[PDB]
Amino acid sequence: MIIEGDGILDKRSEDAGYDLLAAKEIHLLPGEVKVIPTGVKLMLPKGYWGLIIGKSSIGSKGLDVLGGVIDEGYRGEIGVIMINVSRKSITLMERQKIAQLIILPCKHEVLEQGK
Amino acid sequence: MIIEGDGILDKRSEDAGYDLLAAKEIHLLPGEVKVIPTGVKLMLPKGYWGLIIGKSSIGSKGLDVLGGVIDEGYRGEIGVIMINVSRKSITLMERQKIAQLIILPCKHEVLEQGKV
Amino acid sequence: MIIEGDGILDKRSEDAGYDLLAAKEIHLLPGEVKVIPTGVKLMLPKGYWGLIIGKSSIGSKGLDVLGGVIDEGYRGEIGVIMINVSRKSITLMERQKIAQLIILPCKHEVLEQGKV
Repeated sequence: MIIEGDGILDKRSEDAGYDLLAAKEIHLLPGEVKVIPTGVKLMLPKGYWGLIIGKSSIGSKGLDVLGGVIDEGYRGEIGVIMINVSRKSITLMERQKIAQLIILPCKHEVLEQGK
Repeated sequence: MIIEGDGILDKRSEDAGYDLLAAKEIHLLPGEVKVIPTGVKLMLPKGYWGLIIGKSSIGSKGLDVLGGVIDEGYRGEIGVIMINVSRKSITLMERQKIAQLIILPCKHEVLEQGKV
Repeated sequence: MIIEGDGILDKRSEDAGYDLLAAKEIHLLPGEVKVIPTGVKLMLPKGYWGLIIGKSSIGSKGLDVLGGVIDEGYRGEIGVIMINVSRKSITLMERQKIAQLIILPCKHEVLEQGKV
């Protein structure tokens, strides 16, 4: 798969997703929502979409990743929406692993107004 | 796919999911969960289920979608389970987009007790 | 597929996923994040991965169910990660339904530096 940027890592065949990296150091206040830059662009194969999902490693710190849908046609850089649900401030370091990207098949169908 | 209602919109081939509109206005206090009606009933094709995932514009506001799994065998009105995990109250308006519906392939296996 | 445990239940063919039950009783203090054991091991078919989606019911109960990816290669016990987002402790009871597991296909490819 064609990509641009270095905020993503190759994966084992036995793994479902690619690790996504935080482009820069981020500071999340309590309850704050942030869109974390990864610095990568993707060219997904025709017929598939990218699923941004969290890693147990950072989830276990009170950081939730909000469902991420990457469209086959998206050409901009990937961003990870993250909320700090803890009562204290949290800091993500540069290049730290923040989420996963899973490539799944997507079905296309026109909508008929039936019963 | 056969649908009934107008709380869902068609999509481009480069799109992954069909946007879901809110059928009515919803007010969610911080930490509140509510099912948002869409008024759309649909017939999932054979061998596929539908996954509901939030959109970036709403997610970026502290809103998440809980258990958005639409079964191949389900013909009721689609409702979106939304939770406000932000520190303040947000208001969603009628006809406003709230989620997306991505159709994915089912996979049926028989569970067999055994050594792993 | 080959399973080893009690925490899972067979599904109808029109059902997208299998129910996961809580292995034991768990106390989640206010604001605590815990891994709820299920006591099941898997041998996911080749090429597929397991998606864990929380049960709506438990999200309305002050609990938030996090990242759920069971890798093809993963041979350990399945656990469900959650955080107590309320002001009081919440106990989960044994054999209580806490989420669903859905088997989905997976695409593997080498990452190639190019221009998008």
